[PDB]
Amino acid sequence: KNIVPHIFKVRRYRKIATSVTVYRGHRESAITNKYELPRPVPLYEISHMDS
Amino acid sequence: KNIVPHIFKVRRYRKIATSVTVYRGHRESAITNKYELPRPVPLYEISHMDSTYQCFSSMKVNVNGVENTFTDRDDVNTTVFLQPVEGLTDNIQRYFSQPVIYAEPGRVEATYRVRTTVNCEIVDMIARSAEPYNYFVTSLGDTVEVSPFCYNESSCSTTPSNKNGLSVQVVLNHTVVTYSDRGTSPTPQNRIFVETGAYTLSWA
Repeated sequence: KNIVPHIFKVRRYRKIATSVTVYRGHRESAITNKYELPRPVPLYEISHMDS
Repeated sequence: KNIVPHIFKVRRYRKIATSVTVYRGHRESAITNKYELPRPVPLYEISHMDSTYQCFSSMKVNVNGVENTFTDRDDVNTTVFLQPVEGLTDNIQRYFSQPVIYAEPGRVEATYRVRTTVNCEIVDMIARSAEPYNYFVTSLGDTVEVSPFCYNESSCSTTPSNKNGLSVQVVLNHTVVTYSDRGTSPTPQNRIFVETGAYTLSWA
């Protein structure tokens, strides 16, 4: 009874949105990073981009 | 054929910078915590800090965008006494710089406060390696893909640090203070250091 797991390839698409908020006082660095919320790719629009 | 994994000890150094911004409305609490970026140590000054083991430089000035000092208004090369703290673990005598949360004034401000602090962290841990001894892991959970045996009648390490996203440094007669809590006078032995993306590992 073979036990080698089935293997294959896959392609994944992701959408990431992020912001930067660093100007505290006069000007600061890395004061507060945004939520960096990721989102799924658009249906058939990313496919058009994939096309 | 023996299967007991090779065991040894390791010492790690880290630099952490964090800020507290809580004065929302008039005065708020825990409005927004900073990124709390952990960073490696500058080796040379760190070695001097390691040699002192009771005086590590504060006010780290370092960032990918532009090196900026983050501290409680201190200087880059001035040192503070590391605090040997207790803990519930028989594998660590943790060593702290600035072991307290940032100032957090919480005064009457429109947006928030801007108080910030850094922290030099010196830790001792235990590392386990497999039979081939080409890579190993630490008790703290951090993983590294380098051979524990290197530059000791063996290849793959030298004094100049150069590797793919990694550093390979060997120091002869380094003579680590070997006791941060109570400075000692040990032998000047060799040692090897690696600077990671966020910290620095060290072992004999």
